[PDB]
Amino acid sequence: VGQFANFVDLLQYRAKLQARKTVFSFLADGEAESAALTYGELDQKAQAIAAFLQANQAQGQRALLLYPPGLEFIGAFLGCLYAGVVAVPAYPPRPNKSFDRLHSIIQDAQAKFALTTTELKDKIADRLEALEGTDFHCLATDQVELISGKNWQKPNISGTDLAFLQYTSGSTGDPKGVMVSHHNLIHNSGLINQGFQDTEASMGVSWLPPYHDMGLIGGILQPIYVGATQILMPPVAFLQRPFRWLKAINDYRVSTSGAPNFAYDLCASQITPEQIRELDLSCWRLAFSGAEPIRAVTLENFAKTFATAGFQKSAFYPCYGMAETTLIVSGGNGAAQLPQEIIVSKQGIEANQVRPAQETTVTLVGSGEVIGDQIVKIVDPQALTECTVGEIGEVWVKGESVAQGYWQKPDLTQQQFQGNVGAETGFLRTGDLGFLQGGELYITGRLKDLLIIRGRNHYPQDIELTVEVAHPALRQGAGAAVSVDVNGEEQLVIVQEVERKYARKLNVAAVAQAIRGAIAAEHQLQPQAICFIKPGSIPKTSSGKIRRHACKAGFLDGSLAVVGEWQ
Ligand SMILES: CCCCCCCCCCCCCCCCCC(=O)OP(=O)(O)OC[C@H]1O[C@@H](n2cnc3c(N)ncnc32)[C@H](O)[C@@H]1O
Ligand SMILES: [Mg+2]
Repeated sequence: VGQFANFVDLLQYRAKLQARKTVFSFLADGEAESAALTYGELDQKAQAIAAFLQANQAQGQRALLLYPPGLEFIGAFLGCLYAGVVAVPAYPPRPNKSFDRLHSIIQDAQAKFALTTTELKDKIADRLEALEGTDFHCLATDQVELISGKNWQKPNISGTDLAFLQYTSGSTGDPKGVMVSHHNLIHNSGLINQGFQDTEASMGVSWLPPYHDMGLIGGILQPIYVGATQILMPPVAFLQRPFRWLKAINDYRVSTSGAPNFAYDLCASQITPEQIRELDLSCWRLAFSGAEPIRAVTLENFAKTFATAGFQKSAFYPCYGMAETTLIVSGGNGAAQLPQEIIVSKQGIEANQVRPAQETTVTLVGSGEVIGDQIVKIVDPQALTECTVGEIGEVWVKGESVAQGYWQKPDLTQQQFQGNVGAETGFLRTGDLGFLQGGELYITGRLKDLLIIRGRNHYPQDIELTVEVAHPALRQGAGAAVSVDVNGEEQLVIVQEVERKYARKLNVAAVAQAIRGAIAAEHQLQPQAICFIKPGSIPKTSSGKIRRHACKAGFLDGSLAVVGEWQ
């Protein structure tokens, strides 16, 4: 299997060798199975959709993929690879929402096609025509006869051929289209397997959105890469009842599942003890965490809440990666049993130094060891010189999982993908800050979001964590720490959601004072302003990631859903 150059060849081969084995089973509610596909049916479905796409002149073109989580998305995604169509997966349109985000992806990709379901086509086709013109083709793929796969013309695919555009979340700016080659997919899939060590016998469950990163390349392609079986549920199923993820792990004897850090909090907070007694997670061998800061307290609370259910803390698999690196860059615990943690000086971190306290401490979790034949260096993002050990800088990645660049963004591509340092060339600039320690990669934050106030560096996620716990009225996961210019000086500004139960009785003065005291004590900052906003109103990506630049923009233009303000 490791001699396959691309996923079309590999799926066709698994469709022959394991024709009758279920590849995906979808639980639409997160509990009851509602649909399934074998390797045989997945491949036949891909060819039928591919042939439909080729007849519709989509080969070489970009096509939006607009699907609910489910098996129609997967077929349509593999249909694009089979057909030679540059797939652009995206979150589907929702009722009552504008198509601004999707129109902007269509504009940036210069896509002439949207692949979707019959139900969605009937609701969105005429709106898409209004936005995109008669030339734009909205195609439904869920009623294609499987007989049509006989007309499929296999393209001559090489690894360097572009496979799909992976749009970034939009956390720090507008989603940029990452050009993922067929070879990026194969190479990274091998990276994921070198670290996960899954086999044909593995069993996975994933609730992650299938549209991007972990849920796509990890949740869809990796089961296929290794010949395994993957159970799938929609994200909303888990967010509404976190029990269902761990219950799925229990019922199917899942070996490999994972989620961002917040999902582990959600299980530990929302799953009752009697539910815990229903669980046997002794089979859960690899519990990966990525897409967000990995928090030591989060790991410990999960391991302690579910120890009686047989979850072992050594199952935790920290990992780091991005769209620009296809997916995984680093992972694992090395030779340690548990995720490696360091206790370092907090003020050193604010000074780009990793060292013990000589002053307060922060506990940092490693995001794993760099997998395989790739290279990671820590580079000063301004002087473009390599850091020595104990120094924090921008994480630079060189390797064959590094994507081809950004779609139709030659300037930014040259800037971010042609990283030179010392005698080195060809490095990807991740835009993440971090450092190497003990063979592991630690990530401290995003360069673009870094707060530089009063001569010191501050990580926004550290301050937001301080603001959330400062008062019961404030919603966890729904705040932003941003810096604004006050007469030529950067100053802290807080945009923070309040709980709905607290939105009618809110004491702005008292709550703001609680926030000021917590920031003063933990960070030695004084906020210029605290903006209290309605629950659900903070600008987020479709994936839920806070758009910190947009909170600052909305604070500066008065367009936030304000409920209170202190200044
Ligand atoms: C039966 C067999 C089944 C088998 C299933 C197989 C599953 C395998 C897939 C699991 C591998 C996921 C590897 C992690 C990628 C993250 C995605 C992403 O994050 O992609 P992206 O949208 O581009 O966001 C980019 C920005 O997210 C920030 N970030 C990411 N990881 C961070 C961290 N560990 N710590 C701190 N920050 C972090 C960071 O800032 C980054 O630059
Ligand atoms: Mg990014």
